[PDB]
Amino acid sequence: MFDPAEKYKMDHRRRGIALIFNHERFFWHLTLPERRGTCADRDNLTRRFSDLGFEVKCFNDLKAEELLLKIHEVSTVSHADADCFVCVFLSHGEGNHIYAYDAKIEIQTLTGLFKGDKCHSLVGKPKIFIIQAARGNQTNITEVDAASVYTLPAGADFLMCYSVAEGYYSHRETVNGSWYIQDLCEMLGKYGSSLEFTELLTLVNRKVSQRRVDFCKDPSAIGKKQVPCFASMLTKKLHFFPKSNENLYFQ
Amino acid sequence: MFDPAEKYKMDHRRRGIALIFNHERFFWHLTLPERRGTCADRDNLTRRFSDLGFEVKCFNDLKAEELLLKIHEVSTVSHADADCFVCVFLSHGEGNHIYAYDAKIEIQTLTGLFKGDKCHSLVGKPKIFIIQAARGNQTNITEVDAASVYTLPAGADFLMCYSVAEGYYSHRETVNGSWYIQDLCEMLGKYGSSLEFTELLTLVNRKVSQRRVDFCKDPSAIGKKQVPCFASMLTKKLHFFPKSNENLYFQ
Ligand SMILES: Oc1cc(F)ccc1CNc1ncccc1-c1ncon1
Repeated sequence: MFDPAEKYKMDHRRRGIALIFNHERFFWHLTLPERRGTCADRDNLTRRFSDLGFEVKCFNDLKAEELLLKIHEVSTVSHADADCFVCVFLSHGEGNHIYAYDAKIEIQTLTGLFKGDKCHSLVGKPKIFIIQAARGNQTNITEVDAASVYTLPAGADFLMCYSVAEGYYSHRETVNGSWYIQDLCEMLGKYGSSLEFTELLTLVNRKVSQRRVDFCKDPSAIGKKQVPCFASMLTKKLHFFPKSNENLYFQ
Repeated sequence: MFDPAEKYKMDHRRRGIALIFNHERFFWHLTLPERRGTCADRDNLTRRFSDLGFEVKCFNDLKAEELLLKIHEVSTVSHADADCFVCVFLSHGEGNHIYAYDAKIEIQTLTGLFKGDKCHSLVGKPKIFIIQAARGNQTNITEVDAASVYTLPAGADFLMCYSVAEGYYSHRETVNGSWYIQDLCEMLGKYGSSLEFTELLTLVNRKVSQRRVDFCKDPSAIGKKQVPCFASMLTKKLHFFPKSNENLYFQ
């Protein structure tokens, strides 16, 4: 009885945790610029994921040790009564690495903690990473960084979501925030609770790709297009239909 | 007039070309094993893509020069009257590279030929690469290779499809062919003409991930799971609905 329209079971007591690691400033001796606007991204994400039933937990400018402890903590707690897990990185990156305040961390070792073997309570549930990271170039200006972070897959039932692909450029407005996150959050608002999540990510691909980069206040930022992507190792359709929270304990 | 259910326009005169580069043997001084079964993959793909309206063009054991000429030829011909383009690689690979008969070729330079700038007749149309490549390990046996090929994105309106992700293993039956292709072709048969293509690729992720690797005739092949993935830079829903070929010239 194989079913072409099979959906992840999204009828657990709680939706699950959304981690947001939010990096604005960095240790001097890394020579990485401030990410003015990242707080807009953090607040906009916090709102949109809250309205889909997520317990949102943000962390600002953690050092590598603090970050690994927080994410390892979340990996070893039980998700048995949760639909899924979301983890978001708003920082700089290079290749396999995201930047904490003080050093780079290997993306594989963060996704590794939620692989079937290591986190039994999430086996067969979606694990979604969203990554707004690129190379630190060094009122509301638009700053532009080169793509730097490999569009890695992870394991079964992971969905890796990337602001920007190889050869393209990632944009951050210093008040309104990152183009990717603005359009992700807009689509979550309008369509989170109806559309299959990859159909939604495809709309974000259209929205960001269609943003015009022909008439810019900085000449050198012209023709620097932005195309995001996602790498899906998902095995079923993924929906965030409103949960039935009437006369039930969801804490 | 922004539309959450927007579809690629798939109402051109012809569907388009499906290239299949099929590699069974290799130059001695590469020390890569025969890929016994690859011909089953080629024939099964040829059939399934034909039934979706593709002009299928296969090429066996091309040297690097012959391959680059054939794919460059196809890039510079007009696709103006075509829905889309498909290109399939059945070979060995490593990192950014696929193997021709005699040497490795950079995947980026093959996808590069169909980027908007370089191939005007395919701009805003889906460009779909399918890659059944892994590391040459060195009646119907199941041979098993380690994942080796980076799950790269390309540019806007590309869909990169990979047999296997980092840390997993790719399987080929020597008569029935590659697990990935068997399940891709089965799903194309049942659902090609109805399902959105990424929904279908997700079914292939389930089918291949669910294949059991616990009781194997070779002991050392046990616990070697296979998870494929796709990297979507698509901007719209993609369907291969049957084309209206009644009283119309489609050659
Ligand atoms: O997406 C990219 C973004 C860039 F800025 C540069 C290069 C790539 C494409 N490369 C990869 N894509 C997927 C998984 C792994 C890799 C990879 N590359 C080297 O080692 N592993």
